[PDB]
Amino acid sequence: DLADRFAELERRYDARLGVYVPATGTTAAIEYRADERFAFCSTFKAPLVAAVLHQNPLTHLDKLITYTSDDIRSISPVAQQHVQTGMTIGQLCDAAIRYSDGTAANLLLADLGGPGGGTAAFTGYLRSLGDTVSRLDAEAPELNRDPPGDERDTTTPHAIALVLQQLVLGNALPPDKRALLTDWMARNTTGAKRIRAGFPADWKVIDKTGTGDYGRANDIAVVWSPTGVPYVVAVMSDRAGGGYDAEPREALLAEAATCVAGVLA
Repeated sequence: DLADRFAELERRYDARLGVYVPATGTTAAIEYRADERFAFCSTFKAPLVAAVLHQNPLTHLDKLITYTSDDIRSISPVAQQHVQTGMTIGQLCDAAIRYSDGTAANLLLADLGGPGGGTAAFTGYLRSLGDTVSRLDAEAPELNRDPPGDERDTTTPHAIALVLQQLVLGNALPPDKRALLTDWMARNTTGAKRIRAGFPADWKVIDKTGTGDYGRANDIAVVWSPTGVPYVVAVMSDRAGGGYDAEPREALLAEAATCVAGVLA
């Protein structure tokens, strides 16, 4: 009856909702529109940081990147304050994850190198983790703005969940680089009203949000039960029926997470 409750959420919030929680040794996968495409929005920033960590030695985190005011695009709570000084790769990773900083993301994409300002290389990184579905095609902010139906800049709840599973719980990264990525997601400042809000306080939650036009609101998380049992949770939503100006509904994400927690308890 989990499906009926996710469907009732779609009607309550006038939204399309996508959910995936991978199977574990004791629980079945939870899936709802898990194979439908949704815009990444900022959720891509979490595997982006993984890609940067993966392709360089740790000493690369201290390499300083300089940029100008013309480089500052989209939401940039952090980068604007370090134009004069530049920011290291490590600081950029911190900003991209914990504050969803779009200029930081663009600079990290450029750091991956190659055509499309790093987007082809980013998609290549996802392929190395077995994700054949997702693709990133534009940088911030254009990537939040593709029309419904465009496959560009999309993933599926299923695909992004399996990526996050390998990065945080699996062996995609060595322990030291894995801990840095985990720690930035643990100290995220943007997801209090989403997956975190849907889980009781005694469950640990690390996450990365995404927000966009056409009422787009996403959150991808790893959670741990009060006795330390981990699950990966991907929730994505949009409201295409309202057109470009449709409002994202964070509450819908929090309610879907509560339905999930009830099944995981």
